[PDB]
Amino acid sequence: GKLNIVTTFYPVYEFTKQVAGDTANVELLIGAGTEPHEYEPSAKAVAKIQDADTFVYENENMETWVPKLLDTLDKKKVKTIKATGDMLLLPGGHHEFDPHVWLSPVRAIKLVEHIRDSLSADYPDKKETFEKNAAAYIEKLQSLDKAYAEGLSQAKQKSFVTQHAAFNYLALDYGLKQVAISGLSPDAEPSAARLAELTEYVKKNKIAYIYFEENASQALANTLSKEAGVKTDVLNPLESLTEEDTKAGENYISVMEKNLKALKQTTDQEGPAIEPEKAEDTKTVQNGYFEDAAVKDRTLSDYAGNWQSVYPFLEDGTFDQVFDYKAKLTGKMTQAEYKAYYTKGYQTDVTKINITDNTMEFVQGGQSKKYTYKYVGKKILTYKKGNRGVRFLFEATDADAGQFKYVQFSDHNIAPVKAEHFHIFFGGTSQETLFEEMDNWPTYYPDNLSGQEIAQEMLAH
Ligand SMILES: [Cl-]
Ligand SMILES: [Zn+2]
Ligand SMILES: [Zn+2]
Repeated sequence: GKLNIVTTFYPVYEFTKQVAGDTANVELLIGAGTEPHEYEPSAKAVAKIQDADTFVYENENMETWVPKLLDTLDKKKVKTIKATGDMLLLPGGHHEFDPHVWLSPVRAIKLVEHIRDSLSADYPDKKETFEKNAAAYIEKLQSLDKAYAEGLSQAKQKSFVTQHAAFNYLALDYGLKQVAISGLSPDAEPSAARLAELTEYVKKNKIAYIYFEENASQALANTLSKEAGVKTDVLNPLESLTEEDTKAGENYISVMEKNLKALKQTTDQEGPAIEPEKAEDTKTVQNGYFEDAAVKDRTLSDYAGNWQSVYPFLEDGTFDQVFDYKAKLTGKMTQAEYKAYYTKGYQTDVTKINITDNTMEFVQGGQSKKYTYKYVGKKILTYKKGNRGVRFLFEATDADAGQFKYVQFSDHNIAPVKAEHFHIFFGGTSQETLFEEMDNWPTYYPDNLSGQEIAQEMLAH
């Protein structure tokens, strides 16, 4: 009969139904009346998932209860699908990363593609149906992407204030700037103190709208207008669709069309950029802001382990999303320019480095050269930005060390601690010549990681 597919919340349900069509009965586990971020599965819910043919969830950074279920699910017959597939995430403002990729139409295409791919692998006899259904829905998503680009590319004012911070990927992919606001709910009146803070914030930044995940209550809208001097509207994160909206034919695409209209009320109006209510402090040791007194000698054992070059994962495309993000975050280089920059940086024929308390072993061409190393000191460099970094210096004790005679590690630390990754400068001339090297910095992560894991780790912090 039809596949019994259990999905978690609304966009996972919709995207899965679009791909599976009449091959499946697709169930929505989290009903519209429950906020998906707050959902916790009951024993009955877990049973329903365990007994399904296929279970689809969006991402462990959204359905934070899914990781604990997978250890047992992996032993049951149900085939699981993580909708985001190999999509890399950025940190949010428990879970490490912001899951809200489906509010970017171009990313929604990638989730639909991945659901197609996984269902096609899981049920090969239906692959032509999945592929056909997916392609037709992707056509509609492509038109949505075009509407987004056309409606946002000429934005005069790129920043928008949202009570639900679901729109950072939309912002990155279409040239806007999400400004999340805290301590607000569509159905609740703020405290006197919070309202005063909001009134000052609106005035300081000339904020025209506060956007909410659903319509603000009549009372809250009135209060924000008469006391805080700001209008309200809806930026719907498409996490829930009411039965009323379902029966009126609303869906992901129509919600996103409404979101575009709502955004443009802000983005097509002149005005100053809106600052976050509380400012960031990026001046940290790992970002290169530290005091001389905290810089300490280190031993080779901080770097002990087995380490793999990241260069093959640039070459094979695994890091293409990293360079896409960098371009969208800074605007300073294009994606291709960033990839070229990191090609020069990562290029090396040293595929692996094994490090002990006293030795380093360098693998080139499937053969290894191993030397004993002594610590020789450290060097604090200052960069254009005004931040600094510490190189920790080692020298091989073998006459035959060649290009590995001199070795310097950079790992964003300044004192004893186990490295999580490093950039390594090595040569056979002197330490001083390596201090001037700024273009090539072969980069290593633990051998126990996949390239995909390295790529996601690069975006963390
Ligand atoms: Cl780095
Ligand atoms: Zn959300
Ligand atoms: Zn680094």
